[PDB]
Amino acid sequence: MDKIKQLFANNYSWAQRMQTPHYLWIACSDSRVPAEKLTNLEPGELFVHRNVANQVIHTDFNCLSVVQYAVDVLKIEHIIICGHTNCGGIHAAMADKDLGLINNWLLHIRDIWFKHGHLLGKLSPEKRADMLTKINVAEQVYNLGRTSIVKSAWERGQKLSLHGWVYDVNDGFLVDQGVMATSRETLEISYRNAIARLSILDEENIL
Amino acid sequence: MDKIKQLFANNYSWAQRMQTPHYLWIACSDSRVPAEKLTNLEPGELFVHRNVANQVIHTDFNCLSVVQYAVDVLKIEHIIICGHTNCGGIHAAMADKDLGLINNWLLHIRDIWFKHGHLLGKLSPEKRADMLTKINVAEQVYNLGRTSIVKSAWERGQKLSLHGWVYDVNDGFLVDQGVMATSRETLEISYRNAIARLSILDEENIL
Amino acid sequence: MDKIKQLFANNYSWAQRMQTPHYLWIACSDSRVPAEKLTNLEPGELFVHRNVANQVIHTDFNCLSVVQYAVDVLKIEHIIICGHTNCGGIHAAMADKDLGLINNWLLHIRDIWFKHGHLLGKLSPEKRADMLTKINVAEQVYNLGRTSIVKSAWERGQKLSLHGWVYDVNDGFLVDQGVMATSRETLEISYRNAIARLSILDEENIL
Amino acid sequence: MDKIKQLFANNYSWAQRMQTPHYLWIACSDSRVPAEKLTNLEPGELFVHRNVANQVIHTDFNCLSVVQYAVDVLKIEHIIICGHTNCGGIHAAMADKDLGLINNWLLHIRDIWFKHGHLLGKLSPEKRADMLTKINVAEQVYNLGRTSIVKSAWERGQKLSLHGWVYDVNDGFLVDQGVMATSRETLEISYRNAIARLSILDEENIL
Ligand SMILES: [Zn+2]
Ligand SMILES: [Zn+2]
Ligand SMILES: [Zn+2]
Ligand SMILES: [Zn+2]
Repeated sequence: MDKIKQLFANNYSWAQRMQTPHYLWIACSDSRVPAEKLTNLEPGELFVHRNVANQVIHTDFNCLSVVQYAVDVLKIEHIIICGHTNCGGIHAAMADKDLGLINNWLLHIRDIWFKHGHLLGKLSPEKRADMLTKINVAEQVYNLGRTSIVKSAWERGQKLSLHGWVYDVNDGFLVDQGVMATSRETLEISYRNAIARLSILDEENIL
Repeated sequence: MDKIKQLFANNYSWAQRMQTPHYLWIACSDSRVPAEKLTNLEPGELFVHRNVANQVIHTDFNCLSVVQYAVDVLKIEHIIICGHTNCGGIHAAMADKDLGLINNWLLHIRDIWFKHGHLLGKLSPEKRADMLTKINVAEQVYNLGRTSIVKSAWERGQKLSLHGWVYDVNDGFLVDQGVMATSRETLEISYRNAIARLSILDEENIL
Repeated sequence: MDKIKQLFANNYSWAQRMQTPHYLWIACSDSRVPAEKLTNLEPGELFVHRNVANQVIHTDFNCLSVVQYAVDVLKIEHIIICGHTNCGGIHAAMADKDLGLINNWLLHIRDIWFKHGHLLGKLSPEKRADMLTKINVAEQVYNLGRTSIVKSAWERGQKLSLHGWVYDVNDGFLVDQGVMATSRETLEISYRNAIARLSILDEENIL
Repeated sequence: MDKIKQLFANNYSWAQRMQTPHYLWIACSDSRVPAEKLTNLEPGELFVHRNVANQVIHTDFNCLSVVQYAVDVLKIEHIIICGHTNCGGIHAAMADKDLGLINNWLLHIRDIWFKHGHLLGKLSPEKRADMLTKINVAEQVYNLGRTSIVKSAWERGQKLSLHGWVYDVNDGFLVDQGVMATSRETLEISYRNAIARLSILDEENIL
């Protein structure tokens, strides 16, 4: 297109005007800011997977492959799941529409919604999407830590730390959601802790 | 870690010092330069999937979901598969090692290697990885265009163009690999054309 | 070896001595008793999918493909999920052994176990596996009924009914678990009732 | 409806009237004749996976899980892929109808058809489907044998043998397609020979 031509022009102008990976970054397909811009990391530091609503699905061959490769082959010692506010995937999950094949992918998010349905049901409707985004990140870290790949790494004494962050488009800050695991025991404790802290609602948003 | 602390410091300093998507960008997990930096695109323009060796696997629920969502729901009219030189996933595919679960993901690349085994067998060993990277991009575009999602979009007269590029880390330029499809007929012609053009070897690299 | 020679001898001897399918049968790979034997149906009546612990995982391309083909192309009007007692898959899921790749598959079952943990915990330890087998079937009918494929089949007025049964290996009697949907409303209602019924315990099953 | 009542009546009547598995059986969801009937094996001998057109897709979590569980946990020493003539899945794959989601599943079969297009093209049109059914089985044994699971089972000295058969619905006789591997070398050799043999055509099959 003229859109494709413009892109080739931008690329040429950009390029003209102008190592080991240490992190696996699992982000969302509709997040606007690259991991590299958020973290100000040196190119090559980041190994990056992006899927809709930044999920670690138990049986997703794509994401699991990336994880096994990062951990077993690349020897990466930090995996970060990063969510973000105003997440179109999360809003897509919460809407009552038949969107087609994507809805099947998003049913995992809806399972998370129902798992925390008491919490999300005590909360004013217009605030739920942000809560769900945050809880999602906690649950995906929990899923990551329960994979065979990560359990096995921990069991053979490999150094591996999982992290679960969210960034707000309003200020650019990475906010730690509380689930940080270096072992299965630290995974269970920090997960429980994080859900408990998340379940403390602001009094002005309670139904 | 001190690596995680440094990252939070970089993020804070960065953030302090500091819309509709029109493209689906399918890139590789080990590529260093973000789509946004390569294309100099406005944030929100890009919807991005990253997997190892930038594949569209026939039955990958992750990637297919992203594609169905982009096309059917977001109404994106351009899907770009971008490969890159010095691709660790491609080198991982070509190596003779048991790397574990990831090897299963990379068997699709090896199927592509064998499909073009005459071409790649006429070429000096040390040049094959770059050829395979380029051929990979052509084949993934072909795979994308053969998905039910894309066929159906074309058949109901939706505007949808597929693109297959590679960027070289040495100069930052996006190089078009020749497969550009707006229909099933343009997909077959440009695919054949592109393989034929790729199969013309430099005389100094021929065995 | 001789095992295989024997196999061919058995078959040669068996063979010497001697159509629209209407049901989709989803059953477990462990299951001893074939669907035809259970139902005394004629050859060709059954279209069969077998996986470990008879799952309809939201994002499993294999099973969803079977379901979409069955519903949209074969026009099958009845889908049956069939569990069984003494299910090795269920037993595998409840053990805390590292079994490797399959553990990731069985994590969906453990999610279900946790989901119904209060109920399952108030059962006798030697009855829990069979209770989970039954709960599993109810949950998989629920999952089947929330697929985009089934939902939109119902939405466009296609006649389609979902069933979830279990047979005891000891006696071979099919027992209906109570989740039976001809639409999304009847899925909700009968799933809610099915779980509610399973939650009324018979004293001899009580811890 | 009455269909289902009848089903339960059939079963009640059938039931009233009236263990280590050693084989993994991968077969087609269409297949009319159960594995036990084909082999006259005892209940519990067979661990069974059924999918459309009996595929071992490189990245299918469902089938790979079955295989890993069978090999690593059940310690099964024989894996059998069994195709059949008049295969609806094969026929679906060869038609150029848009069938929806399942077409993506069947694209792997079309890749195989293209791979052997010269051979298949010199056959009579009414023999091609059955020829592709046989080629499919050989290719799926090949795929099975290139899985990380099988390869590393062989690498660590585990006894494991792969088989690929086809039965004609007309007569029920299992016929070995010639790919039979007890190791990666014997996979290569017997796959090369199996295809070579299938390529020697009998004149009555010639166009
Ligand atoms: Zn998002
Ligand atoms: Zn790469
Ligand atoms: Zn079972
Ligand atoms: Zn078949």
